[PDB]
Amino acid sequence: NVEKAIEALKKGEIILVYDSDEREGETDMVVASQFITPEHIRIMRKDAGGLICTALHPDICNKLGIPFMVDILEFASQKFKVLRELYPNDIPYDEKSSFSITINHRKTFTGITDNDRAFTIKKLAELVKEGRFNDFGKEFRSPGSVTLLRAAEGLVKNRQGHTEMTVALAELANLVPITTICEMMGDDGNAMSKNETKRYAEKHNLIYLSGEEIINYYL
Amino acid sequence: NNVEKAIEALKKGEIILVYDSDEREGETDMVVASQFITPEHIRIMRKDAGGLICTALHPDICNKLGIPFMVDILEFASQKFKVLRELYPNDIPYDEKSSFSITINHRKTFTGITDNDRAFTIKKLAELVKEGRFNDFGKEFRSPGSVTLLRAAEGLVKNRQGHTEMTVALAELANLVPITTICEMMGDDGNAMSKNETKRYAEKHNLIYLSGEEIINYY
Ligand SMILES: O=C(CO)[C@H](O)[C@H](O)COP(=O)(O)O
Ligand SMILES: O=C(CO)[C@H](O)[C@H](O)COP(=O)(O)O
Ligand SMILES: [Ca+2]
Ligand SMILES: [Ca+2]
Ligand SMILES: [Ca+2]
Ligand SMILES: [Ca+2]
Ligand SMILES: [Zn+2]
Ligand SMILES: [Zn+2]
Ligand SMILES: [Zn+2]
Repeated sequence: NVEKAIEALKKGEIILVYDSDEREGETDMVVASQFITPEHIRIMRKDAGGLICTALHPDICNKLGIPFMVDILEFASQKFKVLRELYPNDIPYDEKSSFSITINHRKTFTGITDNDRAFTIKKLAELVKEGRFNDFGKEFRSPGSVTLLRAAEGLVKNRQGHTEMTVALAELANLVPITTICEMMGDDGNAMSKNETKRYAEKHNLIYLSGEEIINYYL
Repeated sequence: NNVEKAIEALKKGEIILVYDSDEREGETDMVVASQFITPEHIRIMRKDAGGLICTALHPDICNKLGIPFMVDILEFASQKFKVLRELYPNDIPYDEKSSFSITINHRKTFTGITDNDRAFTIKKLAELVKEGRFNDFGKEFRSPGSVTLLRAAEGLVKNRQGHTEMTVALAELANLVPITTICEMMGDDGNAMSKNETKRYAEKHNLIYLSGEEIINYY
């Protein structure tokens, strides 16, 4: 299943990845960011509906200098003490947020259109693939509409969220280790269930992959 | 005229459409009074609008809570994370500054992103403020989260004419807690939904549709 999913990712397709019944119990739509299109963004906002985020391998975040948003807030809590009252001290370690900064490519206007978000994401993967790390600040601004996620060091070895799982899968496909993901939301107000997302994959002929499968394959 | 109608709509917990200006974003946001938000509103916003789902707060509220603009948090944090410095939004195309603030989740939510969780977070925020329980902010919410907050400018539309100020302006005029939840309406072509298509939506679902100038003048 993993290998089949790698083939789909290499073709610029969206695949579906479920984490686990024990964790978020959620399914994310996933694309290799280097192949993102305005169409992917439209399908994600319409059919998934969660936040559209772009996950980056730890090595990339270290080269760009991108930290966890929690670390940015903790440092800033010195001046803005409310950020201290909002500390996420009640979240299980395994679920600690992968949230990083938000950005827009400077060439975008409002930054929120499908065209703008696909451009912002595609230009970021372009910059990273080409190794023009220093051009990051020249080309992008923060805050913005595209949320970046920082994957854990050692990926699925230390954290098993969609952030790690999907980046691990892009690494395994020999692609730039950056993915764009969006949680699938249901009409009952909760996350779409595993059976409901498996059903969506069958209808739209997309690959449905199990998180444990990626984890086992990678490890 | 239509402003009064829009006010009556907001008081009834309904959604209204607010277009800013051709000379600004040229976008239309679906808007609801946060004290009246429901999971169904979140679902209509993500499926039929599609942009980010943000919650705008009157500056007075922000001051009582100590909530700063995100750019200020990043500016201060740039002392530790240099990349932030190089990500400054010094070239924002449509206005002098962003209304972006911190993101939050109520501590009682699970993943924070579901319709049920996002409505719970926003409504509880509106209730806490309505009850003047500001000292409970940190006790009930954490950051980062899936709900993005926006800080309206001091003096509302007197100093900034964004959807952030305009909607907070309307809520105030309606004698409601000055906190709104807004989502940009996106088009199938990849650009923001056109003034025309947003009009067709409003007429089809009988929602009050307003323009920026009308709200500003009325305020
Ligand atoms: O929080 C999220 C988006 O912002 C989603 O859960 C997304 O799948 C990435 O998070 P995680 O790695 O914890 O699964
Ligand atoms: O940035 C945004 C995300 O919520 C939208 O533009 C929203 O309408 C608020 O921004 P503004 O006050 O500039 O119109
Ligand atoms: Ca998560
Ligand atoms: Ca804006
Ligand atoms: Ca201005
Ligand atoms: Ca009608
Ligand atoms: Zn997840
Ligand atoms: Zn706007
Ligand atoms: Zn209708």
